[PDB]
Amino acid sequence: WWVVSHEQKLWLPKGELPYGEAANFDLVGQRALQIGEWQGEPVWLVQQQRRHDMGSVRQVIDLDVGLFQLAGRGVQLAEFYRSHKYCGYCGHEMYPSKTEWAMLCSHCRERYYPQIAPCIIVAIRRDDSILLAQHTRHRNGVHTVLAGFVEVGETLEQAVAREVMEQSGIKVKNLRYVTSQPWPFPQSLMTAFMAEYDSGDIVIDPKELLEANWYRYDDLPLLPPPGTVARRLIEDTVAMCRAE
Amino acid sequence: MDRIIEKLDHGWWVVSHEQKLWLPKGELPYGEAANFDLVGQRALQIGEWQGEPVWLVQQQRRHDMGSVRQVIDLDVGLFQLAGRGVQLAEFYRSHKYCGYCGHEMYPSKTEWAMLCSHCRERYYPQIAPCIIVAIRRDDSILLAQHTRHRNGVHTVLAGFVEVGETLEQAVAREVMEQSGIKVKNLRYVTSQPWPFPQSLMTAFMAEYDSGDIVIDPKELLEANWYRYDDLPLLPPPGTVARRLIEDTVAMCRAEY
Ligand SMILES: [Zn+2]
Ligand SMILES: [Zn+2]
Repeated sequence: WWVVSHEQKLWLPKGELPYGEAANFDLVGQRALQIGEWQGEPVWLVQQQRRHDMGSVRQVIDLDVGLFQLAGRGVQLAEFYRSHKYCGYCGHEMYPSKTEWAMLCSHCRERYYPQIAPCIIVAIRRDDSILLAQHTRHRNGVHTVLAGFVEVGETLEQAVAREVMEQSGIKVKNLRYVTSQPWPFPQSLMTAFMAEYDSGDIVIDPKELLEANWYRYDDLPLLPPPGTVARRLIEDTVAMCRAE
Repeated sequence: MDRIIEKLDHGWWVVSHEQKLWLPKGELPYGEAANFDLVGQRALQIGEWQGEPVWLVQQQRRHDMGSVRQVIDLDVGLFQLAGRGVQLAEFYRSHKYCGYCGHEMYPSKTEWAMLCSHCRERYYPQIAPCIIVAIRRDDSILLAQHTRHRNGVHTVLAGFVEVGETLEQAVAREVMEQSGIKVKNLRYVTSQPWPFPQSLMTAFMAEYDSGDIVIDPKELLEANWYRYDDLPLLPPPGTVARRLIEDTVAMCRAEY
């Protein structure tokens, strides 16, 4: 597998992740780093830009989960190296380590390691209903649960409460951890919670959400596809709402 | 809040540099800026505690710069804010120049981020997810003594989460690598930001399933099962490690 990546995009001839060999992809004489293995065969990363067919990681989301994770990991690793061409501490140019995935500074002892951004996702239940919302940046017509990034100095539970307050203005109680899941393109670790309505009315921040409302277990809108963590949280919340 | 300290400013003062903070007499400064020679310095409000603002000052003092571990006896909420200041100061120092283009960066005033004057790129503080698990075998708890620090404290197992790994996978891999044990009934309990240097601890409880205790002499001196009511020296209150131990003990007390 050949993952040719640049500026958070990857080369996708015809929408396909390159597979086969370098002679047919103009990788002859270029540098490549083996980043993984899928179906018993190596997966390669090439830091090179292409005149046409460069594409985002979302386009290859329909692929095998192992292969999708590996392709996005390569994109993140190429972006990691791009993000630390210069050392943040002193400004001098850096170079990649030959022993581990990291950047070393030519001038000072400091170094960088790939960032995993911890984040939360939470389904809020109010009696017979669940809070679902559409996003302003991703106006795909799908109603889903709330999510956000964990900040320095807060717990996963504090991140949930803050993000719900910022995005919808609701106070929640009885947080319950369900599961967790690694997302490759932006590298991050999402943790899944369930929550119960405590108090407050829906006030949305338009710069994050297009709309939000309480939807009854017997009246659900367009939901995330089965197999996603968001849909699992919704299905577990709805099962409980139906049961109660 | 980002501004220069005046004459009438007061609160909690986190003066931090190179993973340390100023702890005169081992205490977290509290009071008027005039009493700490902070008037005229740049400070960032990083939170507030019981109605008083908590300020971050990026400054190295000649003396009494130590680890935030020394104020672990403060209230958890305040300790979290003290750790936030230390982590934020290290994050700002690490992003003086933009990694993508080399140009000087400036702090965002709407969020904890560094923005580039020349580029469109930005950076957010790096937080390393970690798992910590208390393993229970009937009326006993697994406690381990670290070779790296011979402090006599016995504690639970912990490790960094690897790339492309779930929290549950990390617990299974870390427990197997450290002790050679397989666990069952894994249950998440809580999380704690641990600024040593920038970890986010996720706390689990688990029960012994199978496997023999096989440890690395280079990393652990010993690992033994201790009965819930007869435990050895433990890590002090304020650590999520102690919370897992106490919650495990409480479960044993309820069942036995
Ligand atoms: Zn440097
Ligand atoms: Zn830049």
